[PDB]
Amino acid sequence: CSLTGKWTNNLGSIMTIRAVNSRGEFTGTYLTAVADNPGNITLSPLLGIQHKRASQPTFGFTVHWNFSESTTVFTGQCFIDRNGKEVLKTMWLLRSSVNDISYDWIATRVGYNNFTRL
Amino acid sequence: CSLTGKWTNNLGSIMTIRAVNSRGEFTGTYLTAVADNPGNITLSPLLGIQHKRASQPTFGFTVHWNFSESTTVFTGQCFIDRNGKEVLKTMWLLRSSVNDISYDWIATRVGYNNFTRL
Amino acid sequence: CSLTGKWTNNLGSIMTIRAVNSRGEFTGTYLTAVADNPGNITLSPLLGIQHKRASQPTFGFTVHWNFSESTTVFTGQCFIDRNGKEVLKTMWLLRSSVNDISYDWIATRVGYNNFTRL
Amino acid sequence: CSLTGKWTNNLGSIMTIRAVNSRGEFTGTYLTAVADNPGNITLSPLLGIQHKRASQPTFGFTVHWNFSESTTVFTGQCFIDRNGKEVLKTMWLLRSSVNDISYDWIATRVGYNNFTRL
Ligand SMILES: O=C(CCCC[C@@H]1SC[C@@H]2NC(=O)N[C@@H]21)Nc1ccc([N+](=O)[O-])cc1
Ligand SMILES: O=C(CCCC[C@@H]1SC[C@@H]2NC(=O)N[C@@H]21)Nc1ccc([N+](=O)[O-])cc1
Ligand SMILES: O=C(CCCC[C@@H]1SC[C@@H]2NC(=O)N[C@@H]21)Nc1ccc([N+](=O)[O-])cc1
Ligand SMILES: O=C(CCCC[C@@H]1SC[C@@H]2NC(=O)N[C@@H]21)Nc1ccc([N+](=O)[O-])cc1
Repeated sequence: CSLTGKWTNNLGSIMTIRAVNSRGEFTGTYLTAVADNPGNITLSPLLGIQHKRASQPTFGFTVHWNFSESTTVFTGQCFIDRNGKEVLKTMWLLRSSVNDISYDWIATRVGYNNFTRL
Repeated sequence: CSLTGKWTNNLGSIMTIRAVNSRGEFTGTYLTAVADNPGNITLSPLLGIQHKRASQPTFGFTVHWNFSESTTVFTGQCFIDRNGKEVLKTMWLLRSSVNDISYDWIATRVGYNNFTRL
Repeated sequence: CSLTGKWTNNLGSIMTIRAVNSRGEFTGTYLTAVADNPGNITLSPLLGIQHKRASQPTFGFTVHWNFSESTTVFTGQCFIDRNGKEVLKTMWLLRSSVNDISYDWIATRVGYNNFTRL
Repeated sequence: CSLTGKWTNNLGSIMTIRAVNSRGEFTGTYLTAVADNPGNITLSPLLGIQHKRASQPTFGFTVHWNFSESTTVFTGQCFIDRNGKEVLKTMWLLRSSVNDISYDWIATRVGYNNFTRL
């Protein structure tokens, strides 16, 4: 349950995460399989923090989409089953860019993602 | 709309964001006014990314609570009003640590926060 | 804290709730101040249930928009302050209609609303 | 994609929904497989509205838990695949009862559920 490594989710997206430092911080790269405009998809950086001591840590990360003005955050927990298989159970918020504060109500989508190791 | 500086929210929490780098990455600290167990609250680190080009950027950040096994992620947009006042409109997910995957359904809280500058 | 009566929220929307029955069921109407296409807004029906015994009951309701294929659900709690003023604190999910299951990930928005009496 | 009938979800919960009327309104009964205190689980009524014309309608419903002061709302869309199999793709908010308005921030959980016909 070090987030380091390569993962895929139920939508077919993949992400790679680099070494987790002593503070639990990590960087990585996210390839979404889906977007509002999938023709525009490019690789997008992520940055987050996990807990370090827990065997099944909670964590969060931000994805700065490099092809959109939007941002997504993911949070979840890494679980290990009887056979040692890891799953990241996550929920996310996807924030759209709107023109002014009077449109704020329409700007936040929610969903889930389950990730397993590639 | 650089997130650098000190901010307070509607619950009375305060966060301090350091320099935003050329990628839009930032670190800082978060002092929550509230918690499951407020007697345990300690200053906690945050790490996130904002968009750089946009005058009213979207952003995300993760708070690793230093007194809990939980994690929060925030995402939102920084708006500049006609008088130049900045407001962060955010939504958040708070992930609790549970014992095993059968409890995953109970583990994610959602809410909002509006921040203005200190 | 009977939801019967007229209420307004922070976005300026108004809803009117009819008699709450002995099960806590209620119907009413909802006039949203905002929409994807505000030129199309029409008064829309709502249907929900509140708890009956509690002085500060939790509740939920569904709004079937009469001008959209979307649906919103609201859930929250009615609080009575020390002066007897009632506030509904709510969160909502707004479900859009998409063409097929491959688009399901894009279809759910989240937000808040605070209501007070008219 | 009439919600009428018997359904189960990914957590093992079941629900039965009665006839949907001409306004799209329906009642039913929900048996959750999980709860904060599963020893207390009893059958709980639901009340909601679906859209009528759409082949793959959106909908919402409220579950008034009969063993808790909490309430859940579900919203989603009913999809039909090439072989005629129905799936309800839903997101939910679970509202807890808290003592006063200053605890409101902790009171709303979010998640998903996928339902198929029994
Ligand atoms: O499309 C985008 C950017 C890419 C988002 C991919 C999401 S992240 C949650 C989910 N999990 C995945 O692995 N991938 C999806 N942004 C966007 C979408 C819609 C709108 N809009 O205005 O409707 C604006 C920006
Ligand atoms: O209490 C905690 C850790 C601190 C969370 C503070 C939240 S972050 C969203 C909101 N905005 C703020 O400025 N402050 C609040 N975690 C926690 C809470 C509940 C449970 N639980 O099991 O119920 C477990 C851990
Ligand atoms: O616009 C709509 C229908 C009206 C929704 C009003 C929302 S209910 C939550 C909030 N509280 C209020 O009082 N009013 C707002 N639906 C819609 C919106 C966006 C999209 N979309 O595709 O982006 C599709 C349908
Ligand atoms: O436990 C409860 C009542 C039952 C909730 C069942 C949920 S509905 C979303 C999900 N889908 C299912 O089919 N079943 C689950 N309420 C509750 C839970 C936690 C707390 N709390 O304070 O932590 C208070 C009330």
